[PDB]
Amino acid sequence: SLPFGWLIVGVALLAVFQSASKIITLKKRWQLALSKGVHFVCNLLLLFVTVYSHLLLVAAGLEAPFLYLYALVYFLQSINFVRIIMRLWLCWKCRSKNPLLYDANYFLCWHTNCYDYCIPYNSVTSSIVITSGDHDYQIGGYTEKWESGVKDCVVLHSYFTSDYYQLYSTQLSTDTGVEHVTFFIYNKIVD
Amino acid sequence: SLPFGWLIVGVALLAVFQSASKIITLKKRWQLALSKGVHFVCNLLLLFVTVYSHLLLVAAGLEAPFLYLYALVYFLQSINFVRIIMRLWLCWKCRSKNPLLYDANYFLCWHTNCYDYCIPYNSVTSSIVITSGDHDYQIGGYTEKWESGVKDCVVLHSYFTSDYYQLYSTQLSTDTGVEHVTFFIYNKIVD
Repeated sequence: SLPFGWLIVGVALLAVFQSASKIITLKKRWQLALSKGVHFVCNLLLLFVTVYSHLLLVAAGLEAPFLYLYALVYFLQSINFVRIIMRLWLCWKCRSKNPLLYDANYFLCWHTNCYDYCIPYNSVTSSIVITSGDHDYQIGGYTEKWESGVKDCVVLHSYFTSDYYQLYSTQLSTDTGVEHVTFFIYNKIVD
Repeated sequence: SLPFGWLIVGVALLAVFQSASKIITLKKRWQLALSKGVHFVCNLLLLFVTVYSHLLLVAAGLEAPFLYLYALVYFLQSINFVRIIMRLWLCWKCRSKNPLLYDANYFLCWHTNCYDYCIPYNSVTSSIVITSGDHDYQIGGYTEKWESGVKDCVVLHSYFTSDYYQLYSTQLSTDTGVEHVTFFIYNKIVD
């Protein structure tokens, strides 16, 4: 027999973790990971509060009005698992742990001798602007620590599509008037 | 008496909505709102699957090992409600519905005669680059439809802090080599 109290404690823990995750500021990197991890744990609890509940109906024998609902839940959870697998594949592609932490649709990526820069980015654009110097590379507020120079070619990675951007112009302090800040402009390649 | 089946159906609905929300692409505006709305509904269900469960313990009389946990849940939910109120206050401040849709920490905002542009932004930076022309204004991949010119002063809004950025240089196609694309550079004001 399956006691009902396990379902109650599981849903209580799920509520705790969901509420904790919903109020975490996503500003520093360690904040990004921890919150993400919490979601992962919460996801597991969700499975619990689903699967155990389903087992309860197995004890009840009233699965007829809920078999379709539980099948839909499992299908959506499988889709989420496939999404996580795609995220890991993207991480392997760009060789960085940033795509796990951020939820951006696209990632501007480029590899160097010592480091591989990965930066979140929302949507594909004709031009991309990279800002260097406060030194660090910032795009749309997302920041990566400076370790080397930038290559002439950068790649926008997604789940399925990849785009190439080539450096066209570089703006210095004198041409812009902003001290200790340099701008790099990349344009998409059509071929 | 409170039947247990309501808790089961509530947790099933909560699982359905959580799983549906976790697999929605955040690319188009209507996708952003709907997903957000789903979360809202899911949040309500969470309260249900908490509050009803608490009431069950009221029938049980075993609130002693869970009163602190439920108090923590309610405290976190109150914090989330205050966060939603702050989001609405930010919406009223910038006069746009974008901050409801996006989860960005900061928002670049500026008002015109006919429209008030609001664009998500991750963190405060010394310089901000605005890209115009494919016409639209894009920052970090986030896009707003063109309706008028840009003002010399823009404001980065947050929950509590506001920053000012002034236009310093404007880069045209000739100076950059990128056709039909214009760049605007804004620098922070210290005073």
